Amino acid sequence: RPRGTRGKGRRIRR
RNA sequence: GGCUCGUGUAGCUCAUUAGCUCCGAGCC
Repeated sequence: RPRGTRGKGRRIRR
């Protein structure tokens, strides 16, 4: 179950 | 100052494949 953004416009998956 | 990236023994919610919270570093 990933983490799409990381808050105020960041980018990761898992 | 901005742009991009880090699972960080990091946090939040719903069985998902994304969005929301903060902060650190490099490059231009």
